[PDB]
Amino acid sequence: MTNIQTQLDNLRKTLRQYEYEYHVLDNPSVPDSEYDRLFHQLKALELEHPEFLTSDSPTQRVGAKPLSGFSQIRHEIPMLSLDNAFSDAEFNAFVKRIEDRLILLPKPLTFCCEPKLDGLAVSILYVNGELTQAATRGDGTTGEDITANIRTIRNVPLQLLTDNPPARLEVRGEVFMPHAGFERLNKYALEHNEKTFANPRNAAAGSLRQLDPNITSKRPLVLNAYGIGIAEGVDLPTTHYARLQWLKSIGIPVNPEIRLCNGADEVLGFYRDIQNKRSSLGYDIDGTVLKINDIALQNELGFISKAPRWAIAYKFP
Amino acid sequence: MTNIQTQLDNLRKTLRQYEYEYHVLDNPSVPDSEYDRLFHQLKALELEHPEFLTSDSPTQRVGAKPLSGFSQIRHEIPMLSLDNAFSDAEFNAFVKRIEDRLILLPKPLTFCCEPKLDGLAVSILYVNGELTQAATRGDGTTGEDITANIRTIRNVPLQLLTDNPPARLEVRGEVFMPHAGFERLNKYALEHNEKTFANPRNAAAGSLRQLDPNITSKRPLVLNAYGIGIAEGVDLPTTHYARLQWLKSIGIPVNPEIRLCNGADEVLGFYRDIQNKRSSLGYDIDGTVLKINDIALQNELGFISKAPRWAIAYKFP
Ligand SMILES: Cc1ccc(Cn2cc(C(N)=O)ccc2=O)c(C)c1
Ligand SMILES: Cc1ccc(Cn2cc(C(N)=O)ccc2=O)c(C)c1
Ligand SMILES: Cc1ccc2cc(C(N)=O)cc(O)c2n1
Ligand SMILES: Cc1ccc2cc(C(N)=O)cc(O)c2n1
Repeated sequence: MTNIQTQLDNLRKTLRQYEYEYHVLDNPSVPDSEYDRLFHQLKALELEHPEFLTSDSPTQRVGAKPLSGFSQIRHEIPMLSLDNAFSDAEFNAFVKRIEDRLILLPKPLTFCCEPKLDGLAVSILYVNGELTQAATRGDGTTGEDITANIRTIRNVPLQLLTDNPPARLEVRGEVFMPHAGFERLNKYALEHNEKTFANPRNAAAGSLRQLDPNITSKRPLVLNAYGIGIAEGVDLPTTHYARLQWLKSIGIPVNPEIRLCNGADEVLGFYRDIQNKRSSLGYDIDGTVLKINDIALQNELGFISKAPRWAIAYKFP
Repeated sequence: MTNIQTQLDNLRKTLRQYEYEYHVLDNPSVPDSEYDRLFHQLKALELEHPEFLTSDSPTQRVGAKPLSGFSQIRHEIPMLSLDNAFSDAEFNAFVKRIEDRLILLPKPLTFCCEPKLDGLAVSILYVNGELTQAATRGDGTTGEDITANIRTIRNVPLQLLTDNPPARLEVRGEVFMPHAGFERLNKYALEHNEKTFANPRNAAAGSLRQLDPNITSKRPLVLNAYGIGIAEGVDLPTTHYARLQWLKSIGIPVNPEIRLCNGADEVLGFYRDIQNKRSSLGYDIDGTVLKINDIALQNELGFISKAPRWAIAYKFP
């Protein structure tokens, strides 16, 4: 035991807890000036005692050397994409088909509803609570290694807030750029004879394709997790909403507008509410993502790949 | 000009025309004994004058040397798979969703209906009317090279019956084994202390995985084309049924039970008719494949990959 090691462990625990409050809860217990006091005190002490430096310390988000290119990662579980609807009647048909296809339809058919973020889908692996790798969705089978870029994201924890993390946990989420950060970036880009971005999605896509993490760190990117891939050494909740509350509870950022609706009429009320809130959110959205809440009914319904919307195989009983 | 070359060109034209009559029309103009008289007369003359041997001659279906393994082929256009339904109401919802999603719905919504063959999906490329390559569907992006095995199939033409073939034409179809051939194969397999097959689909899958084409040729496999991939140097028909009639007209085998139905009620009549014919067809079927006939409405509806049946993105207008 040494005073320095004890000092470094205390600083790291305190900074991680403040980052959770500020980023995931949006309720910081201390001023930003206090968070920075502790942060650069930790950065100073680590440099004075390099033997006690850890790769997952709050001060190690930026890889000091750029990459040459991105490697290819084949996902163990395929990253899915969503099918779409453009009207209340088309949504009501998607529901009616599910009611007919399900063996047993529950009294209230519960849906977990959320705004559809206009971002980029990513997969982030935590091995024993430590961020080891991150990849883009790509084609759903193969993506690109973006580990160094994802580590730079301020609301992405380098380690999970839990004393008993899963052996392996893969978080799937959207990386986007809020309106305020996009406006700063363009003001800076135009007043430095640099490339301006048409919209925040192009700004987010361009930031994640940077080979130098030092640039990526100066791009105000944000993550909101929507789902889990690999999950080993854990009993995941049996409803989709409970899984998102569980990710939130172990340090993962999730969207605050997520609600549970019973049946198509309540789901349509959510779509209308989110449509009227569009101008006030502070980030871009394309619509609403509506899922069946019960995980057993999801497993029963399954997935499609790669099938036309103009053909169906009516199978014999 | 030589008499032998003229003799070989006449034999090849006559045999190809008889194969079309026997396999695609099911109306041979001559007895099987007559077809064989000309076939082994051609085989004899080619061996006596090896300089006039062609790789696409009716006598060159079997590669005399086995393969070591199968190479991988990435399809230029992705090979799709079908979504499914299990009831009249689930089928009626799939239709109702299309009616809501289409910008303009025509007076009769016409469907091209056919029995769902219990076979294996293959892609076959014809370059200037000559069979050059063939592959399995695989995952829809990558498949395996099965050229040597597909050439052995009696109803698969080695050259298209047309004086003006497309520059490149890719035929997509099902390879299956009819009941009569499956019964012979098992009688032979059991009376030779060899492996018997549980059903004709496993018999068909096992035949196409043979590295030696000499074995594959003794397996009574059959093709029925369901669609086109690549098509260069041709104006394809604007309805799906007309494309299948066009493939039939240039020497490609297609299923004889294909019909056009207007609306869901006529389509349900087709499903019931095919369900009652199941015991009489002479090959195995899983249900019926129902497609939108108009190719412009297909292009408008598009395809999905890889999306869950339990989620939908309701997009904003
Ligand atoms: C100088 C400085 C420090 C920190 C922040 C924002 N912030 C605040 C906290 C906090 N209050 O617990 C935690 C993490 C974090 O990133 C800004 C904008 C500027
Ligand atoms: C000996 C022999 C020859 C041919 C056939 C079958 N068949 C017949 C014709 C034909 N009639 O025009 C064309 C091709 C073909 O494969 C069998 C079963 C037996
Ligand atoms: C399964 C899946 C895939 C992509 C998604 C993307 C979003 C999104 N763009 O917000 C939300 C979801 O719930 C998603 N869910
Ligand atoms: C697009 C596509 C893909 C696979 C198919 C398979 C079959 C079949 N198994 O008969 C029929 C079709 O019309 C198909 N159509």
